[PDB]
Amino acid sequence: GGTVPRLHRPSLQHFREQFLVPGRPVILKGVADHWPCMQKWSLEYIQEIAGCRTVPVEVGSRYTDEEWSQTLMTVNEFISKYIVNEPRDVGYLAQHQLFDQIPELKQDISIPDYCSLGDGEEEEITINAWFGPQGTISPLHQDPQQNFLVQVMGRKYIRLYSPQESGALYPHDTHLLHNTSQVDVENPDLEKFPKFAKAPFLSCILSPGEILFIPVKYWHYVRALDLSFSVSFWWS
Ligand SMILES: CNC(=N)NCCC[C@H](N)C(=O)O
Ligand SMILES: [Zn+2]
Repeated sequence: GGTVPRLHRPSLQHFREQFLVPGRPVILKGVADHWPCMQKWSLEYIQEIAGCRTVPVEVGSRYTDEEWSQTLMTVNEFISKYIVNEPRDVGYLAQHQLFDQIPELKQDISIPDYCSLGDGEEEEITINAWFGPQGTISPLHQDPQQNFLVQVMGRKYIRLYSPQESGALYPHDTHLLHNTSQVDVENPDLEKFPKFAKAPFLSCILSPGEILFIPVKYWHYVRALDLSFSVSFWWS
């Protein structure tokens, strides 16, 4: 398919009518460009301010893997073990409300103005950290709210598939995993998942300073291309 459209600081109104109401993904430029975190977040800064804090870490290349597990460690431990010193295994600090834990970090980001278009309240917006090495994969899944994914460090390759295309995504039947596809997007078993081939999609390479809008229930897959650090805002 095609690329996600990029737009330089679209107005509330036009963001609302063109993307939010109809549920169309878009990359917003010029918005997160000047937030303090783009200039200062780096390994040394992360260690200095968060080094000693305990954090959940996912070990294993993909969360749908049989051998995937979850563990806890300090930030310094995570960086030395899964990022810096030739990691034996894949470690991802994922989906963690790090700003709740380290409130000094929260001044480096801002809640995007477009969040105010939803009929929910500011403080109920969930802000998650996503930090890991090159090569981390988040398998094809859907979320229950709107999402603003801001890229601070590195790049990410992302594939988006519409919620209307769900039939072709072969979601798990378990209930726990109903929001996760059974397909490995980048090397799909087309003998087992033949409908996946036809399903149209959008893709992009999200880069630092860019905000991707992922509409509620829109399926998304993410693979970090470099040492990456993203911030997601879930809102309604
Ligand atoms: C949480 N595991 C993560 N590495 N995969 C990407 C995110 C999937 C998560 N289930 C979500 O709601 O976005
Ligand atoms: Zn997600």
